[PDB]
Amino acid sequence: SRSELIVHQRLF
Repeated sequence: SRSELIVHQRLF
C-alpha cells in the first residue's frame, strides 16, 4: 500500500 509513494520518495 502506498508503496508507490515510498518508491518515488526513496528514489527522488
